[PDB]
Amino acid sequence: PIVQNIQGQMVHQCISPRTLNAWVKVVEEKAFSPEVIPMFSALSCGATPQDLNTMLNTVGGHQAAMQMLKETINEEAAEWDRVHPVHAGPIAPGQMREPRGSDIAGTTSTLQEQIGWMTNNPPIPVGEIYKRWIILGLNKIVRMYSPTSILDIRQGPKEPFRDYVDRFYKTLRAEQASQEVKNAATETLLVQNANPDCKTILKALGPAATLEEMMTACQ
Amino acid sequence: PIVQNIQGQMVHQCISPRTLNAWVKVVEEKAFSPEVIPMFSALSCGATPQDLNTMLNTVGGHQAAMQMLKETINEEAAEWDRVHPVHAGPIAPGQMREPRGSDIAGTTSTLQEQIGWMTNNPPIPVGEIYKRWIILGLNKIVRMYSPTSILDIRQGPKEPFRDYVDRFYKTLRAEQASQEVKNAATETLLVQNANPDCKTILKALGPAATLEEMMTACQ
Amino acid sequence: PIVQNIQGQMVHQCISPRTLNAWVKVVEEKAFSPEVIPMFSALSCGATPQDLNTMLNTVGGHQAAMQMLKETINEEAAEWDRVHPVHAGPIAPGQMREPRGSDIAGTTSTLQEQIGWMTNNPPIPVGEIYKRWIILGLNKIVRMYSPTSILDIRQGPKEPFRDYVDRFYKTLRAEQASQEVKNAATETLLVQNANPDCKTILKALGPAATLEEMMTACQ
Amino acid sequence: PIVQNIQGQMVHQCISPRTLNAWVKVVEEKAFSPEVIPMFSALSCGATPQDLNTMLNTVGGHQAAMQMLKETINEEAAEWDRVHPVHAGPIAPGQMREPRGSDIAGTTSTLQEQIGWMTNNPPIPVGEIYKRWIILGLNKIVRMYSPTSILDIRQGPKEPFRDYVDRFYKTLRAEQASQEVKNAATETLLVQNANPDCKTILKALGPAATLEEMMTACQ
Amino acid sequence: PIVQNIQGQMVHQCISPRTLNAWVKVVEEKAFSPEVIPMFSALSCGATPQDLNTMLNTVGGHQAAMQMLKETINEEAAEWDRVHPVHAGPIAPGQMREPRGSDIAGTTSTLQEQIGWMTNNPPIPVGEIYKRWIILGLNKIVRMYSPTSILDIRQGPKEPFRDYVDRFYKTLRAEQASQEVKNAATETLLVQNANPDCKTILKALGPAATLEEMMTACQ
Amino acid sequence: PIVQNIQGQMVHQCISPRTLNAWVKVVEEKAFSPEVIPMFSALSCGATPQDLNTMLNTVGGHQAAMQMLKETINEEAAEWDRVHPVHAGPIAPGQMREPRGSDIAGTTSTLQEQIGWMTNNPPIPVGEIYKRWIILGLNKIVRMYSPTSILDIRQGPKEPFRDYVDRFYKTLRAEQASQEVKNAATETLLVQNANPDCKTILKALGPAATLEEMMTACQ
Amino acid sequence: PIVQNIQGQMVHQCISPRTLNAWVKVVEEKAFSPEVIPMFSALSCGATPQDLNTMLNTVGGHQAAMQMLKETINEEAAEWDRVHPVHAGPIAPGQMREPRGSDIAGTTSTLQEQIGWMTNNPPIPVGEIYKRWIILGLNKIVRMYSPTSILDIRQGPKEPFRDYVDRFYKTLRAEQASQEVKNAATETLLVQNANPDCKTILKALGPAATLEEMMTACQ
Amino acid sequence: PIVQNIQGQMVHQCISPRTLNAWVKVVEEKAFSPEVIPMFSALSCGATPQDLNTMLNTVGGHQAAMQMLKETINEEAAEWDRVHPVHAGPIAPGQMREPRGSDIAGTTSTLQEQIGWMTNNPPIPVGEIYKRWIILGLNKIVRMYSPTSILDIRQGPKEPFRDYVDRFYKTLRAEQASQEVKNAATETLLVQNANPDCKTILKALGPAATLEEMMTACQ
Amino acid sequence: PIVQNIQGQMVHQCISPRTLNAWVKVVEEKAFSPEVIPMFSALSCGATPQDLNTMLNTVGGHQAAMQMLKETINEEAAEWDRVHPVHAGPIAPGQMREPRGSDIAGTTSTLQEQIGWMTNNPPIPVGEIYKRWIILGLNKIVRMYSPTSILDIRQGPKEPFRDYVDRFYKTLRAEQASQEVKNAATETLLVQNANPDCKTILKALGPAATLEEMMTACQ
Repeated sequence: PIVQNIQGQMVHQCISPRTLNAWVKVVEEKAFSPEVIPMFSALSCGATPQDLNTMLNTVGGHQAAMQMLKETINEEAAEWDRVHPVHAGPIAPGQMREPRGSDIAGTTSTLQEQIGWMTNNPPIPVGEIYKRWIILGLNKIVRMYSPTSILDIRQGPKEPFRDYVDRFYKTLRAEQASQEVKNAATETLLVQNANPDCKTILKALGPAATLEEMMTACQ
Repeated sequence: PIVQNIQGQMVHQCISPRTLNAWVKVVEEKAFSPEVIPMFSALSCGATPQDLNTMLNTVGGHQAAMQMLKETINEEAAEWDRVHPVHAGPIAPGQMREPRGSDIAGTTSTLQEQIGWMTNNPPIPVGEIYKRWIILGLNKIVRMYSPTSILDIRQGPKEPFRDYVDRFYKTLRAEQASQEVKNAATETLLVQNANPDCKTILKALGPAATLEEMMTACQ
Repeated sequence: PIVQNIQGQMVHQCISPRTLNAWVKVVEEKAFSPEVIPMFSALSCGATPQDLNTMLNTVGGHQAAMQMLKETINEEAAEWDRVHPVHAGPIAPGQMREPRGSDIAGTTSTLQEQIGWMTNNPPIPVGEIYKRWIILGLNKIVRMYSPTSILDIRQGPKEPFRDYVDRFYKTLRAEQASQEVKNAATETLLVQNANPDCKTILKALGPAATLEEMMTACQ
Repeated sequence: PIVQNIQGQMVHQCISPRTLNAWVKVVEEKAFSPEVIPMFSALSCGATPQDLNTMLNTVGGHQAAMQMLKETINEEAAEWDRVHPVHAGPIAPGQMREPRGSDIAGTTSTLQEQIGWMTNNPPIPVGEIYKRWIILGLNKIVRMYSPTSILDIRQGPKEPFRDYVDRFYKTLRAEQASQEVKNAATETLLVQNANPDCKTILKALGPAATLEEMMTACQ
Repeated sequence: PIVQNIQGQMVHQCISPRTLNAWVKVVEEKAFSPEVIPMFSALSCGATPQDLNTMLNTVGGHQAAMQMLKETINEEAAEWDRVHPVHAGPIAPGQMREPRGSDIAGTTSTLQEQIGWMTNNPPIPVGEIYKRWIILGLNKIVRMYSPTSILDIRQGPKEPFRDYVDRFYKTLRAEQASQEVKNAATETLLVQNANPDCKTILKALGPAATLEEMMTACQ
Repeated sequence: PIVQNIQGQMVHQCISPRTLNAWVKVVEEKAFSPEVIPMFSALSCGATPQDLNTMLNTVGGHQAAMQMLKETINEEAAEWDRVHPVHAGPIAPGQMREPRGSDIAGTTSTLQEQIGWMTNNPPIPVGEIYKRWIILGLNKIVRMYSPTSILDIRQGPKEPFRDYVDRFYKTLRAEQASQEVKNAATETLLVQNANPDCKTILKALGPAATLEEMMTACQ
Repeated sequence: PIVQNIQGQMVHQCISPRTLNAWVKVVEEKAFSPEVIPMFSALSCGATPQDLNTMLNTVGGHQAAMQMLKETINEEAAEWDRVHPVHAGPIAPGQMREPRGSDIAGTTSTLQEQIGWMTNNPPIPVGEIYKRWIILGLNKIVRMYSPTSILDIRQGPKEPFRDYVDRFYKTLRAEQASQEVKNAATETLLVQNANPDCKTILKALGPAATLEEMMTACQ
Repeated sequence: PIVQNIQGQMVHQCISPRTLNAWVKVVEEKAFSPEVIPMFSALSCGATPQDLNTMLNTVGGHQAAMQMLKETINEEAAEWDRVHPVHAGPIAPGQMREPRGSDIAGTTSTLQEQIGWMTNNPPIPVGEIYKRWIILGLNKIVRMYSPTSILDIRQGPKEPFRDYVDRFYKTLRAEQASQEVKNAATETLLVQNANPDCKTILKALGPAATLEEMMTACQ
Repeated sequence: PIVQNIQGQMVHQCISPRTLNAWVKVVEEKAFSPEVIPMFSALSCGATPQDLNTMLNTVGGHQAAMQMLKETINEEAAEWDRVHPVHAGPIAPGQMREPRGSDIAGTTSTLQEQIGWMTNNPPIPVGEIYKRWIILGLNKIVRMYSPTSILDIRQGPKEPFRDYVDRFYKTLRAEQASQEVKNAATETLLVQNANPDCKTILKALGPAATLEEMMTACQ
């Protein structure tokens, strides 16, 4: 990845064995839990598309999942070649060149072109545009690894209310719902899917109470 | 490997014990899975041919595999001595010298010659030419470690469709097929080798559907 | 070991606890496998003879093996005192001094003399001359730890041909044969010591075929 | 310990948690094997007497052994106060002061005095004088942890000759004999304490043969 | 001007008062002698077009000469806008922009654009393209300040031959003739325009003799 | 002035005695010639308004001229307080503050505020806004020091044409006319104010000829 | 010229106005005295051939002398193209190229080629080879500026002997005689060309006395 | 000269035009006054023998004086070849070499050898040994430029006593007498060569009074 | 002098030609005016005693004055050898040594000892102790160069009162009186030695008025 030294010149360093071993052991332990994506965004900090393709290629299993990631990048590369068309023929374009969809993806671009693109006065964040293509592709992977939906999450009879909300928001995080979708679930679905006793306890609280004073009610 | 310091002078550092222990423990755990090559390309970042020969020589087992790697490099060294012939006798060639096939391979070249070759204004990437000789040799190693072919990958009766595509593209990655070869398999071989029920479900989708909306069909 | 900083001045650093723990744990796991030597040459990168003697002295077991290493260095130190004789009496030799066989070995030389010898404009690689004395001594150690010779390596009846070549070149690497010795074994000993069936399959290939197309024949 | 930076100014760094954990785990695994001393000399590289006293004080067990180390340092501190007497009264000695036996040992000296003493143009190696007091004290510790003497090391009837020389020089290293003492043992004690068969094989070799051609004789 | 620091980053420094006072005092002493141009090329080393326009604007007199320099730059700026046309409309050209003829001349370009243009991986030498426009304009200025032509340079009767060749090549340097034009003058015009006596002395030398053995002839 | 170091941090240096002596000796030699302004813009490169007020205050004579410069800055400071009004009361504005007209002029601002204003991520060029106030004030000073107008510049009878164009554009530079004003003078006033003989020579050239081929005509 | 920074990287700096003004004012004061060459060798320290050609081109007068310098360089450039012939056609010579006689002279070589040539591991001192061509050419210039020969240097009747030896060795330095030529003059020409009185005083000293005890004799 | 940078590595810089112009203008103003030597020792601070020979070669006049300096160095070079003889033949002396008398003098040594000699751990101060040869040679030059001896320095009748002691010690400094020689002159020659009146005033002071209370006596 | 670099290590630089030429030209213009001492203290900032002796030795004239400076230093060196006696014999004093009176004066101390003495943790300011010996010696020199005493300073009849106080305090500064001595002169000698008219004007002011309201009274 590109790093900032003491001076501020964006020099290029190679990916460490610590970062390589960290990303591989996340996927081996947890397959495609929703917290893997937050981890990916942190291990690949300022990474070149050569370094971003290295982290995807070192994953051993989940080859059905990595084909969805490969088809999503090919959809975004074709979208980038449509929204950003070529101006004219490169008769006098210099050594630099406007990146296509296959140059941001690291397929038709060398390492020296990717280091230059990110260091331009007006930096072309090809390491950041390609990261949003993987993350949008990783959100589709973790959506099919969700074992259940939010409509099937109901509280057990001997299950405490802290374990039910733990299962409720773990399923809601797996379906990758938005803030507006999650706001409707915490006011119209969390109370109604509880046990009858706790549910009543929660209908007496009022129309909308925060979860800090809710869970304590059913302690 | 050569590293870039704060100034930008390509100084030479030695290979760390972290990088030495990382490459050895990859080969011990997974023998010659196709993800070992992506790992190799990452641990040997800007490595001199002395450092590239060190990583090949620290592998304990798989001496049948390392002899294929040794014969592939000797084929590429003889090819480099044919496509890049000697101009004339080195009467006044200076301290520098045009590298042969045995100097890129690190056999007849010292460490001081390899550091110089890579630091020349027009750098002679002898650490990168030799890396493509190992990677081309490593692709032949992982092709013979594939336990089965793509024609023998069929879906089981109780096997879910996510596990069948996991086995299908793990075998396809082991045979190291190209993008054109893999494009024919995902449109004429993935559907036809499934279970009858799922296969029908997939023939009703149309001529060519993406895998994101395919696997979900047979959920 | 001497390291190169950002400026290029060969400053002296101490051996890290990572490098100390790496070299000790190699010898504990594998005793004197032929890949230990390649590892030694990598952990002791630019090491002073004080640092090279530290790595030999931290090995707990194999005291029969370390006495062979001690007698080999004493043979090379006496050889260095014969091929490099003293010119005259050091009446005005300055603070520097031409190293003897016992100064390269780190016995009669201080640390400040060894740092100076390696930093001279014409560097006296006393850390590299002494490393070739250990490596020549380590090759004699791993030759007596070979459990069998190459004439006793024969293919089993149910043994696959990939496992036979794995055992053949592991024994050949343990005896430390040269390239000319190994070239005669791969054309006159590898085929003849196989199983009858495979051997025939290999006599029909021709006089000399490469191992990439050979092993596949007996797949 | 004092380290050398890029410029060459001997700045003071603190002992790392890696170096602290390395020295403690050596003593926990192997109690006082003779290879612990070589390890100590490597982990405490350029260490101040504050840092040298820290490594001795973090050892949990072997309090009988650490009292021998404490009494040996007190013997060397009293010896240093005799061989290096005070010149006169320090009426105008400046901020610096000639170190006593209790200032090299780190008992009556602060950290700022020990950093100064080592950085003087004529450096007073108080971190190196105190290290020879511990190492001389550690040699007395490992001499009493030797389980047997060299006169009780005899070859077993079914014991191979490689295992007998392994036991012979491990006991000889535990008694910390000199080179002249070890030269008499390898010519008058190694052969005579072997099995009768091997011993004869070794008397036919001649008066004095090297161990490389000896052990092979009794292979 | 842009300068190279210790690291190699092309930082921008301001023009020194030493460089400002040097260029002004050249023009005050010698008006437009042909050696002023060589001086200009040396004082403006790596100068931005803001810094190149500063050196032209600090010249007090010779406003007839500076209008020829202004009209020559306007001719080269219109030529640059013809040989380097605009590719298309700058809908998505980024912060950078292809320089026109009025941006290299420093008229329609800010200082931050000129520093960027010269620091691009493929540097656009706008400080060097504009310098060739001034130097081509300065050659037209010094051609009209020549007080005489080469056909009017004849040797005086009491004038020594060293002073005649001094006047001959000072006039030839003022007319800014090429190497092919000067080669015809030194073989067909230098001898024939001398005094009769010296001329004869030079016709006896042969067809073409070098000036080192010629001037000595007429000493 | 603020300077850029090797790292790129805009540190503050003091004005050198070389720069102080350079600016004073320009005004002493030439009073308010139009080339003084170009010099001022070069000596005050990246200067703080404290440093810009220092250069104006070290001028000994021309106190009638410096009062015009003081009244012009007070006009621009009142204009800046009108075009850039205060948003609201600074209840929570932090340590930084939006500069008024008297803070850019260096009257009500300290040195620490001016260094901060220029170093902000979005730098407030208070050293550059104040420089345009002096330069606009200096253009009014040099307009009243012009000894004659352009209508009184006529060619003398024995005056050569190179000296007439020297006097014509020195007067035109003193009146500070624009490019459109100077374009009308070089096509309708330069020819008509010459000597009759030269004028005719110039009417035969055509409607509009460049000065390079014009002055030569009247050589 | 190339300078060595703190790190040791041979960065390129421009020639200072101090060095430009120093070399010009030497030639203006003393025309071609023999001490100008020693000065030239000192002002042009590590100078590129672009910088060496700049110092020759800023000399105003002595155009007869600068044509001898131009013809001497053309003789050495043709000699360099004969003693260093081209090996073969540059089909694959890289970005670097073996310098011809016109590339060392700075005629057909750019600045970027000259900086590279001097920075090569085996540096091609093109700034030092070209300096010996100027210095050999400058020795021919100062030989023709000698006003008299050594045979015409005789002591005057009222001239003291210190002034005669001052005139004797100033003429001998102007003719650029070698050490063997000057050794014959100080033993067979210095005594015989003196005044009769002093000469006798010097014949009584003996065959060969040093000048320290000679001049004192004739005090 | 060799300079010490921020790190402490003795890099080589070239002699500045300021130092070159300073040493030349000392000799032009004052010919060989005794204060020129102190100046020389200060301008040539850490100078290489190439740089020391440059300062001697840029002196225009005094060629009788520079021949005494040349003969003194040749006497010291022959003395150095006698007191420091060659040990043996340089069969294996490395790149470094023990300097002769002609290598310290800068005649048979290159610049790269002189930089190395001074940077050796045990630095061979060839720039300091050669400086003592010039200074010993410069003391012989200034001894013959003394216009009078100390026996001819007598006080005039109207001359004040401050001007007589000014002339007395200027002549004593020109003859380069030692401290023991000058101690005898200030007690037996200063008083006796004064005017009768002052002399008496000084005989009444006593046997030996300091000059601070002496000159005041004759105020 | 010792300078502080960016890091803070007190490296040793040589005295510049600017500092050498500054100190010499002060003494040539003004002989021993009282402002020369303040200048000396500023040019010799952190100077070693080698550098302090260089500045005293480059003074051409005033050899009567420099002998007073030499005798004052010899008085202070003998005083330093009495107030700071030797403790005992230097049997084990190390490389460092307590400085005597002749080592601070730079007579019996090398440059390497003086750099060390000033860099000690407890720095021995030998460059500052020796500076107070010169300054105490320079105060005795400027006391004898005073042309008149304070009792002979009387106001002339047509002399204005500003010129009388200018002459009064220039003589008082030449006699180097203390603050208590100068306080008695400004209250009992300044008024009484004026002209009668002004004196009366000053007796009407009162007992003691400041000089700001005094000189104005006699305007």
